[PDB]
Amino acid sequence: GYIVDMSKWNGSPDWDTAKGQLDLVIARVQDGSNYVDPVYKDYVAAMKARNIPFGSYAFCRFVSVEDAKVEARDFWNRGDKDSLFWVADVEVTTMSDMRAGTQAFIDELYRLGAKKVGLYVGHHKYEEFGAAQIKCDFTWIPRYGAKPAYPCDLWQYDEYGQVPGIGKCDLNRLNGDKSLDWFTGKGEE
Repeated sequence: GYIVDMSKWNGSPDWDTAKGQLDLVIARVQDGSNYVDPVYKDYVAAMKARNIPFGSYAFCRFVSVEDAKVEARDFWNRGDKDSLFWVADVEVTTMSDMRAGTQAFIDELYRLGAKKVGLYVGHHKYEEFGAAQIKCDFTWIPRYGAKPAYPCDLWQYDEYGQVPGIGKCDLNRLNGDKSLDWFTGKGEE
């Protein structure tokens, strides 16, 4: 199976086919407060029916600490409560003190009831945004063709993956000290 992040850019998957291909999906809820991803709810319905494990992500656009809290509350309310975890996707310097904004976003998710929150940080932004200082459950970093130079529990390694039932797809692999069971809650022995 693959660990795939998905959004409206993935169109209309053949979920019965994608089922046998998927370990875990992370689907996009929003890009900032004012763009709601229009396929998210449909994707979640399809994955629940098929018992495809999923978490949720939001692309962050916050310009201050208090604005980060609003954006996080939008993410939580628009996202499905059966999400296995919730990811802040921080790639653009939308306010100077990105560590403060990011931590406020994360903290609002926890206050709202989120149990597991992750940080996806853009390439080259790990040190810029003070990711080492962020308090959250896991980190996720892209680097194509090569292992990231920074620690991460999830590594996005290909933006041009091809997965049966989905087509062109962002592919991820575990890369840290968390197992797949840590994410899905499954267990086998």
